[PDB]
This record gives sequence, C-alpha cells and structure tokens, in this order.
Amino acid sequence: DAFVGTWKLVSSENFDDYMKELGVGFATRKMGGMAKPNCIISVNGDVITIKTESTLKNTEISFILGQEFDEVTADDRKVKSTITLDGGVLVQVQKWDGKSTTIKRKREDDKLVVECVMKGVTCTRVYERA
Ligand SMILES: O=C(O)c1cc(Oc2ccccc2)c(OCC(F)(F)F)nc1C(F)(F)F
Repeated sequence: DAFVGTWKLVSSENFDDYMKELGVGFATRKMGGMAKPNCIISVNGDVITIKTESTLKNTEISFILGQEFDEVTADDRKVKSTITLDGGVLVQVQKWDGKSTTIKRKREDDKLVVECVMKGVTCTRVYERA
C-alpha cells in the first residue's frame, strides 16, 4: 500500500543501544550495526510480507494484521509477534520471556521511518525508496 516497495536504509540512530537492551551480544551487534539493509514490503490479499535483506543477514516475515505469529528475529530470539495498522502506522510487538519490544513503521514524506523501543531505549531508522 503506502508501505509497498523496496526501501534502502539511509540513517540509523541508537540501534546499537537498542540491540544491547535486547541482550544481543557483541558479534551480532557488530553485524547488525554496520548492515545497510533493504526492506521489501509487499501485500497479497490478507497477507503482508516484509523481507529485510543485507549482505550478512536476511530475514522475512509474513503475517495477517491482528493475528499473532511466531518469529525468529535477526538476533535469534524466538518471539510471538503481532502486527496491527493504527492511524497509518504498522505497529509490531514482539513478546518473549515476559519482555516486549515495539517496532513502529510509518510513512513520512519520502521516508519509511522505523521506531524501535526496548525499555528506555528508542532507536530510529530511516529508509528511502531504492
Ligand atoms: O528493520 C530493521 O531495520 C531491523 C533490522 C534488524 O536486523 C537486520 C540486520 C540486517 C539484516 C536483516 C535484519 C533488526 O534486528 C532485530 C534486532 F535489532 F533486535 F537485532 N531489527 C530491525 C527493526 F528493529 F528495525 F525492525
């Protein structure tokens, strides 16, 4: 929809702190930090697919809005994820071991803005069309 497309990471703030707050170890944070992924968002019927592709790591999720699904994250957490659309924002929550983190995806001007929150840490990542 407004989200559909092939997006390239152009800026990131506080991603290392965000991964640290999630408990990600040094090697995986290193890989993640200097990744510059593409994010490819598509929709077919009820099903949204978000692929995140980079030289050292790829992930993919497919989901129906409002329906919980299992996910293995890029940092290898096994989580229960639910994604909803709220005022134009795709809101993802991941739940595991009594914790949660939120990842909000929104469209702003030419940007796909990704805000990731874990406890007191807020990370902002910005994608632009490829
Ligand atoms: O889409 C993102 O840019 C993104 C990318 C992530 O990791 C990568 C890095 C390279 C390739 C594919 C995935 C990631 O990992 C979970 C983490 F951060 F906990 F490790 N989380 C996110 C986000 F939080 F924002 F959704």
